[PDB]
Amino acid sequence: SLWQFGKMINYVMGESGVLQYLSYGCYCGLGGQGQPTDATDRCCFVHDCCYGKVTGCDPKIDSYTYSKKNGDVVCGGDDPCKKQICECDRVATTCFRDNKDTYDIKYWFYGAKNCQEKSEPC
Amino acid sequence: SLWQFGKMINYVMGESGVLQYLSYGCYCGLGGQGQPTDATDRCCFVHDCCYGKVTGCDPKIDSYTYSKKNGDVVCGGDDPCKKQICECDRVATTCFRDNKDTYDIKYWFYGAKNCQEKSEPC
Ligand SMILES: *CC(=O)c1ccc(Br)cc1
Ligand SMILES: *CC(=O)c1ccc(Br)cc1
Repeated sequence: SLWQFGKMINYVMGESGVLQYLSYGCYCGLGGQGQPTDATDRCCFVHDCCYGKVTGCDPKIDSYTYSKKNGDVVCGGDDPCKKQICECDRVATTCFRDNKDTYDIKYWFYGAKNCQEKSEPC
Repeated sequence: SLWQFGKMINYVMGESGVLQYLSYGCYCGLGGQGQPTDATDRCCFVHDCCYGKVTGCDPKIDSYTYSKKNGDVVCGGDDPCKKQICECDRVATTCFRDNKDTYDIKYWFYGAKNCQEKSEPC
């Protein structure tokens, strides 16, 4: 669920994590349109394409199973649909950490009026 | 500034405050249009009309002065324009706490395609 994705972002990125990633560029948030702005916005484009392959369960409200091992997050459980949602969430938090050196404040709370070009294929 | 409105919401409502209130209904977010959905969404409509009466400084990017006394938020400083922006943010925080009994998960991360009716005037 989105409550679990928020707890995962603060463990990997620090105390101000959720406020820094809730709205950035043309793709960071639920849904999106147009073309990506930089490397950080591209991590969120891949996350939307991953949620689109899920059939039978809901990514906003359904709960999955996970554990923490000395800094490393690992997915578990026995339902195939719920485990698929946990893997989409784990891969995006590692992409945010690898690209921290190019994050730019001119793109935080950007707007939809600047995302009006022909949309990029998955 | 918008960074200050987020930190004030986490002090009054608790740890999961920013994830619950910065994306909800037709007006809690950037670029509002249409008709308010419920009581919590109407607290955000009144806050948008309050910002429109400020004529010599910018609500999105300019920083103000504030502190705490007996558990309540208090606004300060030596510039009248900046103090007016602080007062709009404090009143909205009290409206969220007074209406908590009626919050609904159906309106959390609501899509923009559901808000295309004519807009209610201030
Ligand atoms: C899918 C994605 O990138 C994303 C980013 C932030 C939040 Br909150 C929800 C989803
Ligand atoms: C004025 C108001 O309620 C509001 C809420 C969210 C965001 Br982002 C901006 C403004």
